Amino acid sequence: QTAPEVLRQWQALAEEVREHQFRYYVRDAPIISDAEFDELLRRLEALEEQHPELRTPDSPTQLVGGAGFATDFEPVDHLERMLSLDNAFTADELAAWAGRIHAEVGDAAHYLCELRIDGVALSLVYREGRLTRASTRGDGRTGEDVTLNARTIADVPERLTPGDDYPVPEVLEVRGEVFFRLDDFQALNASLVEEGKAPFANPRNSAAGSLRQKDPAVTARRRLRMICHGLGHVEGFRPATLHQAYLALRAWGLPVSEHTTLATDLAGVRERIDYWGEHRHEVDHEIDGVVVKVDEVALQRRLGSTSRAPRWAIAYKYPPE
Ligand SMILES: Nc1ncnc2c1ncn2[C@@H]1O[C@H](COP(=O)(O)O)[C@@H](O)[C@H]1O
Repeated sequence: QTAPEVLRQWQALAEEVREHQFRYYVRDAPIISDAEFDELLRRLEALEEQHPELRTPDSPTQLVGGAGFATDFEPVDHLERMLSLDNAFTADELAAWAGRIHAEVGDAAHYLCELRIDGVALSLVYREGRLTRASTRGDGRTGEDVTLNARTIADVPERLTPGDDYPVPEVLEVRGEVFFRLDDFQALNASLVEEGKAPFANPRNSAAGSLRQKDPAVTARRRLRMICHGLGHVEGFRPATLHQAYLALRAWGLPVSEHTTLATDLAGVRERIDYWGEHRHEVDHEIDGVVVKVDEVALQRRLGSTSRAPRWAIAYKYPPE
């Protein structure tokens, strides 16, 4: 019946209530019944009556009953630099990129291979198994805040899944690409034209437009998808290598692509690149390349991290036509 418990009760309740507000007005997918949700609000209202100090303009009860859900794209910092990637359009370049690697830091290096989904970058900051910030790439130190928009992608869990093999990290910042599916892209386009709205020229643009909405509910109606493909700052998770990292991601419920393979040498990499050149079309989303990452985390550190690029990864891009 004192300030310590009073503050605690309210904050816990506010967050619980605000989230149910957001899951009902935004999303159109509430996890609790309206019967229940109404009880929670009552409690918060009760405590608010008991203590008027808590009544504020930013409280769900005092000034915002179903409002206060907008995205202003406020600049926000990235915990770790989110760099872009060097590209390779010819085999010589790939070989050349992979000369430095095994000119220096020799052999222990395995090369993880992944598909290159040409979508929109997204950086999610997970704090204590909770999603607190979602941001765009921007310049690679600072991005735009799309917390609310990003909270609606079906593929992004709001909370990490606790697991024994992989304990939930304290601060997990994971990068990814938000994209459509080809079929869904067309459907959305036809929806827009029914509304007398201009359709999008390609899925990336659609990807992007759908994500950057001032009103997050708009973003909820559209079937945006997300893969996780990298990690930034992390506390309480020192994954030995990047392939093992994906194991943890899956354990926590984060989306991971199933076309990633591990290649011991350049020959294995080459095989994948030749393979994906002929089977790129078969995938449900746009794939314009193959990203080859020197996988061992330790080796990544030993290798450079140049201005606006990493030295331990090369993106082989296929010719458009
Ligand atoms: N393994 C990956 N698969 C698909 N896309 C990736 C992967 N890694 C990085 N990306 C994205 O590709 C971009 C690098 O190409 P770019 O931004 O054009 O310089 C990154 O900034 C990410 O948005």
